[PDB]
Amino acid sequence: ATLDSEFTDYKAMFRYEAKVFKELVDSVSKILDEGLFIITGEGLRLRGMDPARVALVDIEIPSSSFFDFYMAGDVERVELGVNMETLKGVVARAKKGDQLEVRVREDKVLFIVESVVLRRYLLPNLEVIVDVPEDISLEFDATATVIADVVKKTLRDVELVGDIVEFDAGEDYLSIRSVGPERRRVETRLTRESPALIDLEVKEPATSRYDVGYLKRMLGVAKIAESIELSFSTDKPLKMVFKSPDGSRVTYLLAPST
Repeated sequence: ATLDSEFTDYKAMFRYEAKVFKELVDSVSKILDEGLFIITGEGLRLRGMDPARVALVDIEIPSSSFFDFYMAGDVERVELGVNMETLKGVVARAKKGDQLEVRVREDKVLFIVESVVLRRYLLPNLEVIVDVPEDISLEFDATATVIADVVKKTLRDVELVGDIVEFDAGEDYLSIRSVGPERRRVETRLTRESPALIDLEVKEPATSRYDVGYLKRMLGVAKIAESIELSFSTDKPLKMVFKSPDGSRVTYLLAPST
């Protein structure tokens, strides 16, 4: 027994901003149908690949980013398996200042959303298969921090004229461009004089192509961060990291079009 008198069969609980959680959920739903969240003393983590193994999403909310957070004493790790379409339903109404509370046991997951009304949901805790790529030294030849709205608008424009986007980094610039025969070719060239280019480090030149449809879906989460940290190498995966001011983090990995 604990000094808590409410919800004493649950193994973990947290409280968080429902609107930010809705944005984190949506970011995952672009990649995964079902996700396995893990709750530990460090906070909340999810990582998984889509079925084609072409894209990955990784969510981290440090325990210090939560309004409240605790785990039962006999437990180091608590899994939360959930379908992302169902979870969007739970937090669909969310506005600024609405709080979400989540309590987790092995067989069930309680969600309480404080919105216009108090919404309560009780979900089964799903068994979810996690697939992740092999853990190796991923080397990135090129890294750039860019204002996220500029990347999103670039991808919008590229998609007008083709379905592949090329990232071209030289020593002192980053070019994002459409390819293929439709005209005019769209090109956003950033240099260290561009306000949009916060930082650029290029170890070696890198040129890679990616599915713009997929990247566009990924940039849906741009409204959680002012800037995006991009990393890539020639004919290797692009990594994109969105760092929220509250400390939560969304990372994506996207395999190249070859």
